[PDB]
Amino acid sequence: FENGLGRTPQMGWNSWNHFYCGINEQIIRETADALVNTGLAKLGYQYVNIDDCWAEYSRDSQGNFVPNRQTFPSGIKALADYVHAKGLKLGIYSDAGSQTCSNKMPGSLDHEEQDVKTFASWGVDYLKYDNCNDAGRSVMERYTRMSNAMKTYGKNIFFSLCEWGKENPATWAGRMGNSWRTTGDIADNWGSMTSRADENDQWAAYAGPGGWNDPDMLEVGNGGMSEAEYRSHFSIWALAKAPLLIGCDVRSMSQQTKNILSNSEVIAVNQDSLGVQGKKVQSDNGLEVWAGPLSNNRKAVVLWNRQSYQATITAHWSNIGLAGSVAVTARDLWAHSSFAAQGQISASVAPHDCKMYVLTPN
Ligand SMILES: OC[C@H]1O[C@@H](O)[C@H](O)[C@@H](O)[C@H]1O
Ligand SMILES: [Pt+2]
Repeated sequence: FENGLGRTPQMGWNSWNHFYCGINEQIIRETADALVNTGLAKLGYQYVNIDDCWAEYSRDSQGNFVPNRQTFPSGIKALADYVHAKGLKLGIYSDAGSQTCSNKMPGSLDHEEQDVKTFASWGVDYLKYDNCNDAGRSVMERYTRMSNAMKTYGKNIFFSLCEWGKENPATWAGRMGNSWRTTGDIADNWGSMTSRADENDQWAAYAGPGGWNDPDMLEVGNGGMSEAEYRSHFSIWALAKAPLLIGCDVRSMSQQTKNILSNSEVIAVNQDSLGVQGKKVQSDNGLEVWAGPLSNNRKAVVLWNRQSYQATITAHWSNIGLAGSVAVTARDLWAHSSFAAQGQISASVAPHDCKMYVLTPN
């Protein structure tokens, strides 16, 4: 999508993974405060995105969305002003259908232009567009309608498509938006997170500046996985140029949660100027190696132990894009230490944990 937005994957927060339909303006305002106070905003997490359940069940007499009078009494415009004053951006959610997936508010089908104009007037900076209640109309028709409305009335609004990988969006969504969900919903558990990563991985070649594969919102900090599993989750999402939308309650994070989300070296891989999605390059009995190119001839590498026991994983130069005769300085992103390497890197990796490195050629 050539709208000057999403030149790098979007970074922010989304209310769904932790709050689901139980969201309100107080939570959004406090979340904005938290992103700033915790230092996350400075690291790049700028989008404060509201998901489902923010509007009234019905539109007003003019056919416009109405912020939920119970949970968002102050309105979206006021909320956007609040967030903007904090140096952040505000995201909203709608659906390419008659109602959102929760069936608690309207969708924008046949109201695309009016809704985008409304969002723009409110100061909305991002739109996640779901796929429920399609009224028997095609994915391409419904999304094309909103794409057109956005390109004309919402030029400064990031466009996130959410149609769960139906019809292989990686092969066409880039001409319609800035990112597209490639899979069904992620859940806060190991099986879900790993399968989302695997499914998203097959579309690596289609990702690039302006159009990203979206393996869904981060579950880091929600309690369903271990610290090791979350470290791998964050590392892989970063390497895969996935959107980095925090999904936990950033107002009450543990130090462990903050440490994972706050690793600027890992974030830098996700935000790399080359904008290439890293992918799985080695997979031997659950011991995997994921890698991809970075700017200035560098490489990003993740050793991921998907087994239940401690194991040694070895990343071979030939599999990560380097000639065997290339000496480099390896940077362990989680240990925050540098060392010399050539030919390969071997390391003992903990169960479900990982090792992440950036290789800088000598
Ligand atoms: O109802 C809200 C819920 O709807 C689903 O369709 C999306 O995939 C989720 O990410 C979330 O937005
Ligand atoms: Pt299309």
